[PDB]
Amino acid sequence: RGLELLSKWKATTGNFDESMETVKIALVGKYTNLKDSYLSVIKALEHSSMKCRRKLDIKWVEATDLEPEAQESNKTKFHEAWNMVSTADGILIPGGFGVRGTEGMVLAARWARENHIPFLGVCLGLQIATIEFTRSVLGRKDSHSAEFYPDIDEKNHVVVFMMRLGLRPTFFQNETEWSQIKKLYGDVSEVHERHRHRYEINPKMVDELENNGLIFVGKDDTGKRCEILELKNHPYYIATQYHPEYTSKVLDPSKPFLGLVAASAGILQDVIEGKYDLEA
Amino acid sequence: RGLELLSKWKATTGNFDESMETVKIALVGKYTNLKDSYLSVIKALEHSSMKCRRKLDIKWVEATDLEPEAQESNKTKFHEAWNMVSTADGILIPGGFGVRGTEGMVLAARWARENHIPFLGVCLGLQIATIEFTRSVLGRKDSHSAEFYPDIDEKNHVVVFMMRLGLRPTFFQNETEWSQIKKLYGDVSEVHERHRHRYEINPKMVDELENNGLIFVGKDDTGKRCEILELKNHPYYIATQYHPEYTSKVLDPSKPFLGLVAASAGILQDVIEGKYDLEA
Repeated sequence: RGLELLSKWKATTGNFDESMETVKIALVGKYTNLKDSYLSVIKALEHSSMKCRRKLDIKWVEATDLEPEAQESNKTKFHEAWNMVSTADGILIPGGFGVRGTEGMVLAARWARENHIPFLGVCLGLQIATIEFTRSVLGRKDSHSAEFYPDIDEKNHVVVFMMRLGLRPTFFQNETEWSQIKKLYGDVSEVHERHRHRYEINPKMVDELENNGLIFVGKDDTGKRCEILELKNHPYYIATQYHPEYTSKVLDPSKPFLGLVAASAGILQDVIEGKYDLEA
Repeated sequence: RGLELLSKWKATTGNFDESMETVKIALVGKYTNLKDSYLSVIKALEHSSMKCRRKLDIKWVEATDLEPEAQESNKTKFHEAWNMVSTADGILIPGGFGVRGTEGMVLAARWARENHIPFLGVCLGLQIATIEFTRSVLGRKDSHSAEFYPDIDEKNHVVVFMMRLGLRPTFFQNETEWSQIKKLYGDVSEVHERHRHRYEINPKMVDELENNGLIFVGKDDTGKRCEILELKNHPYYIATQYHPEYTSKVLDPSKPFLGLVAASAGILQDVIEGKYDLEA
């Protein structure tokens, strides 16, 4: 197992030197200038990009520069932000801190829902995948995070302090054999993942979202908590309430990020079928 | 008047050499590869750009490359099209021929409605400014041009063969003193313009559009026909049912195109106030 780990390291290293073609990903969030604040997300994209043999090019987008208000306030940076979103082969909403970036992150999720761009939402990214699908597929234009507390009736989320932390399981919903993400997990019955959330999607709404096609393909032990979503019949539109970048490893890339790179490369089928494992 | 015409020619010529800064405009339509097919539109943008002292940079966008379907069909050109739309200081829908480009031209009109980008719609561009404002501000997602005849109930337009052609008047609606476009026309009571249309916006709907803020600031002699719209409280969002590029002249630029360049330059107020007339 020592010699095999070296051989597999020489393989992932060779797959970086032997990398012929680029994948461009827009990472859209608060204060992306502070690049160490997203360090795990970058490394999770790197580990997966060496499995796909493709060169990674993260475009850093400040989420607030996408806003319709930014166009009069700071027009130049607003065009740079939108060129990055328009160029990218995939979109990534990375699980930001606090509310500020939300309005632009909605428009980045809309951009990948409508036009078939590959997408991953992490934590606040699932929250914003659900706020957007509510705000555009159900109408409901007033809907917002539970952070906007005094609106009450239109809160898209509910408090669940138990903060939920550490390695907890997540179980696939037993009918979802079509799912792109539960295929990447090798058809295993459950997964185990890290969490950092005080809010979850309001269970009252989840039947409406499931019936409209925002299928919650994974839930917790109780079945009350929204842990994964996949939009039915889109090339790759995933979100996770957990942070999968806290279990990405260089020889075993975290599956939600592997799917984002592989679909951005247009190769997702063949990665699932096994054309890119390190040893035969 | 001979010597004055030469002096005014030396002035507009000097304003091209003395041009310090660029204005970028996306012209979005069918078959923009066939650049002579939009010749008058280009010349109308050139005449106005010399009044603004600013260098013109038309981005040519094939409207069909903006479509959500183009993303799987021909992904590379779809990113080039969206980068142009995202970069531009103004959007222009030029009065295209036939239906093909419509679905992308809707998304270009939406892009300039929501984010405060300057816009001009000419003929089919007013039709698409009204289809978009219907399709996104009123909901009504099934609405379409009268060209999709067998849908009946959701047709956004009505036949009016009288084809309407040649120089006809248009009269401002007597309350619209706020209007950016009727300010560019010098507060004159009426205008005279060229037409080429078989369809007009269905009069049954126009009260709903006026009440929601898509104010039809100009109509015909009867008041039945939709000749101009301006969206209330946007920096510059105009459309014309007429083709104003068929009366643009090098010393007297056509007013709807002067407003598009001047607002793309962020100077619209000062052009209306008179900081750019050729002789004192």
